Amino acid sequence: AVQLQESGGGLVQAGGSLRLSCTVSARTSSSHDMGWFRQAPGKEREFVAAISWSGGTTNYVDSVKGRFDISKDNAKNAVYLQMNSLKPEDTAVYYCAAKWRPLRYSDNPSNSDYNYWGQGTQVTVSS
Repeated sequence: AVQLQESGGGLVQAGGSLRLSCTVSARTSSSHDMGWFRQAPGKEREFVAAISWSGGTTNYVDSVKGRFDISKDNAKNAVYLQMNSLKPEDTAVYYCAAKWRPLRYSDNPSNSDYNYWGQGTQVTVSS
């Protein structure tokens, strides 16, 4: 199993920024995709962004392209979501997640059917 724990979060004025971090169990192998998902109360969970833990290829949900940036630091077992240009629509509980992936040619990370989940962190965007 891979364990994950979010840090960062809180309240930010619209237009502002916030970074989320996700700490990853230290002996996690390279054969994974890391991702961020979010869920607002009343709504279904939705994919936000993902990064291949081995190759660094990224993918984003359309509504955050150009605003959020996902990155990783394998040496520190960390994943990050830099949230810029925050909009009221972005208010949600954000979850770190990981998915085991076999070796392959295409490095493009998955956006669904993740295996391992953090406990979530609330991000609230005001005005």
